[PDB]
Amino acid sequence: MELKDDDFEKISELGAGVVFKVSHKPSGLVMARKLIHLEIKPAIRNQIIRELQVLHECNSPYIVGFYGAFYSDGEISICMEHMDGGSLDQVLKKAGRIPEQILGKVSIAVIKGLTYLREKHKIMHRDVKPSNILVNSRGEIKLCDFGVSGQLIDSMANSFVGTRSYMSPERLQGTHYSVQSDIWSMGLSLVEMAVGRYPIPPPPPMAIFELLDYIVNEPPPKLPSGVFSLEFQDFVNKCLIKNPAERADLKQLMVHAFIKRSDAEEVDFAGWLCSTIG
Ligand SMILES: CNS(=O)(=O)Nc1nccc(Cc2c(C)c3ccc(Oc4ncccn4)cc3oc2=O)c1F
Ligand SMILES: Nc1ncnc2c1ncn2[C@@H]1O[C@H](COP(=O)(O)OP(=O)(O)NP(=O)(O)O)[C@@H](O)[C@H]1O
Ligand SMILES: [Cl-]
Ligand SMILES: [Cl-]
Ligand SMILES: [Cl-]
Ligand SMILES: [Cl-]
Ligand SMILES: [Cl-]
Ligand SMILES: [Mg+2]
Repeated sequence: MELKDDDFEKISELGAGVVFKVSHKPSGLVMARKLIHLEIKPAIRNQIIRELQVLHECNSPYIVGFYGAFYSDGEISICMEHMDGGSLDQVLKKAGRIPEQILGKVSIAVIKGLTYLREKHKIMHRDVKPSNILVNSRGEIKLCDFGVSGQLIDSMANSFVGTRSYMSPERLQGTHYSVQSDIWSMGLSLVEMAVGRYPIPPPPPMAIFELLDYIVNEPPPKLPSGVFSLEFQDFVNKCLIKNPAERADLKQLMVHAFIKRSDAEEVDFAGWLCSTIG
């Protein structure tokens, strides 16, 4: 859309991991602006930008909108649709835990967005988790921050950073990345949002490396025994099977009992959202 740092103006801050809510003055648009700082050769930087341009060709109700990416002052700027609901990670804070009928809708949203990305663009997400699922007051649930640029992925070296990991056992044992890996993350995210806390380990903090080792060695987490329907339980369990061959695939999940039910349920998500978030 041709954006430059002069066009913009900060309204507020939305969070970091940093992202501002900005006004794009020349067009009137309100956008979310992510700044990524990288100490990198100018040459690869331009390649990231070049590669982000693919986002202009994404068009799914399950995928956050993209306005453009550019470089300025040692910052990569990625400009996006502003989601006034924030991430399910933020929502999870305010709510303590998210009800399984809401998670049913989330699951459908995620499953659809993954399948759209994989089929129309042959790309995997690579980073499915509560903070990358965004919601808004129209009740929409959308995926964000997927691995669109191979250079950006390589430059960020995300596998070793942060306190939680949603990486799969195969990948941590040298397997190529595939869709089955995003399924594990979604299952892992669903359990986190259902019980109110990152499920690894089951209930001194683990640093990233003990965590990763735990993931490849210990049995997968599961939902507690009475609070949740058996259909939800089984769904999450099919997502968290350590052997990717055995783990369910998108087609299978899409016809699972839990999803067929959830798809039928009348949930007023925007309503629940706004009387949980404000
Ligand atoms: C943790 N996973 S990893 O594979 O190790 N590291 C990475 N994983 C995923 C992804 C990335 C890199 C990456 C990021 C962070 C990104 C952020 C916003 C964005 O804009 C946007 N706009 C609208 C809708 C959806 N996105 C596009 C983006 O493209 C990318 O390739 C990893 F670096
Ligand atoms: N388009 C958006 N609209 C509204 N809020 C957003 C948007 N994008 C990101 N955010 C918020 O900004 C915060 C930080 O985003 P981010 O920079 O990707 O770190 P993170 O994904 O939350 N954790 P990490 O992936 O480890 O850096 C998140 O908690 C989001 O809720
Ligand atoms: Cl760096
Ligand atoms: Cl974290
Ligand atoms: Cl695959
Ligand atoms: Cl049941
Ligand atoms: Cl709704
Ligand atoms: Mg994110």
